[PDB]
Amino acid sequence: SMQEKIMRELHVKPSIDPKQEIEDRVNFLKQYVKKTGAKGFVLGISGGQDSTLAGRLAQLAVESIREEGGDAQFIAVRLPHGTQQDEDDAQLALKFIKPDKSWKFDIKSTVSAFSDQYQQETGDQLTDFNKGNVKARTRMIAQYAIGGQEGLLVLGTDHAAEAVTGFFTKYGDGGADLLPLTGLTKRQGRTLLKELGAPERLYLKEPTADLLDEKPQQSDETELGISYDEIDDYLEGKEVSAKVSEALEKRYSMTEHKRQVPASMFDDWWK
Amino acid sequence: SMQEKIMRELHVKPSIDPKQEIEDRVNFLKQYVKKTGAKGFVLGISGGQDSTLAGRLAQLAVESIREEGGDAQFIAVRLPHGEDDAQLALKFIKPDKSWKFDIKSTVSAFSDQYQQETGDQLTDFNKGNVKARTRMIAQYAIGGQEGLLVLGTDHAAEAVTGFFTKYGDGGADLLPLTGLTKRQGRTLLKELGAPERLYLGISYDEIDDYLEGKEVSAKVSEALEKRYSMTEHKRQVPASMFDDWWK
Ligand SMILES: Nc1ncnc2c1ncn2[C@@H]1O[C@H](COP(=O)(O)CP(=O)(O)OP(=O)(O)O)[C@@H](O)[C@H]1O
Ligand SMILES: [Mg+2]
Ligand SMILES: [Mg+2]
Ligand SMILES: [Mg+2]
Repeated sequence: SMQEKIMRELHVKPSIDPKQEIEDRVNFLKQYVKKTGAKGFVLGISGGQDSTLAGRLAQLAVESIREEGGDAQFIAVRLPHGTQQDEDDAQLALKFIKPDKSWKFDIKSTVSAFSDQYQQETGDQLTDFNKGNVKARTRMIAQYAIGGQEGLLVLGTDHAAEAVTGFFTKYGDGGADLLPLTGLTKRQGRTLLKELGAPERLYLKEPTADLLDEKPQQSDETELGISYDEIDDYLEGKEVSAKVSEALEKRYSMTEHKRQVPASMFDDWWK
Repeated sequence: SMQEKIMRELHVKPSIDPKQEIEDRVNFLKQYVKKTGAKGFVLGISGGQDSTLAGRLAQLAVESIREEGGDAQFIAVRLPHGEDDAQLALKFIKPDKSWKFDIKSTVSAFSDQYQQETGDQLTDFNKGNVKARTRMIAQYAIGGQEGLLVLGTDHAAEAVTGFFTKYGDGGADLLPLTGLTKRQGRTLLKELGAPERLYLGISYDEIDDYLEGKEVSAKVSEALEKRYSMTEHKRQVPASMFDDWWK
């Protein structure tokens, strides 16, 4: 079935061993930074589930490297666009992650400069949506700037529950050097957070990209028209209603370009 | 050999037929844009060989679609930071639309913000990557606003050394130049009737020799094969524990 195919392609496991998943992912982070010779990692901490989990894994990874005699550091960075509605949750996340370094970069001035320039050049005002993507892509630039200046790798937060819908910004939050959450469903991510002892609030808030000026904190589920419980059931191979299968398989097919490098005439995935 | 593996992985042909390459690459653009149902393409025009070639192919592609009764447009955009060659490229490409977006104010806002937030000045090298990534945002902003696909200028001679900014000029939706070495691209521009001025630690001709399957000194192949290995991350999606190419 297509469900089984998508499951394989996204590396999802119907049932997991929380402790073992954490070791595998921390071990991957260690192996990768060791191979590349990088000084550590950098990641934007939004206060949301995904960055909280990836962030804690990163801190654990560098603490493990130092413990064994190596050198590594993790820079957690707040990337608010002006005043962030849920800054308090981002602070709670930082409190849990306990990163080596806690930095901050307000992207508003950069996004405003770009937005003002766009209107000046074209006479058109960016739609709230397109301006939102400028925000997501500016956060990418900020993390890579810190990464290039400090010699760190940029961590990405993509996972199966996001990959299946393609709900992320190409070259924005989708742009990163390595991904510790690949294959995890949304509920499985929560399970790892539980194993890591995160404060319940960090995994009970509605997932949101929060990129719109006119509709801040817009939930993923509202925009997608499907819940994470349905998405996770589908990914974990459970028996789901036909409506869920049709919806997800349609989105997966349409967003394949987001999961592949740029298309060339030698590729067949787009035909 | 490693040279054969790389040659194969980058889709390089030792010998090419200029006219058919143009036909195949124009047909690729047409086929992809129709499949996705997009309204056309957008590409930053720098005045350099690569963007001049990709741009002309893009324009030929949209004119062909319209000739066959479809709807398509190509937006060529200048992305200066704060020119004659670019102007010349535009005169040759003859795009449906000619836009411009000065990235200066954006990069400056970012640079000043970085300094005030970290107390550190953005070095020249890192600021350069910011400029490249800002051009990416600019092209994608236009693409998102106008329903257009972002074209990339990547080719074999550029891919092998991985010398391009990840998520900068490396960020695009489709690549019409894949597989071509630097001189083959030059050959295509020549066949397209482009003026000489437009198509004219290691040299490009040396790199093209390696890619096209010619004999090269150890120092060369050694360096190129190592450069390739260390920049593989630029030719793949973000690395996960399920990947092995980085090992
Ligand atoms: N305001 C912000 N501050 C810092 N980083 C941010 C940010 N908004 C987005 N990011 C970065 O972009 C990534 C993607 O964001 P999201 O898609 O919303 C997942 P999340 O926000 O981390 O958990 P979530 O599903 O609870 O929303 C985040 O994990 C984070 O690295
Ligand atoms: Mg996300
Ligand atoms: Mg979020
Ligand atoms: Mg300092």
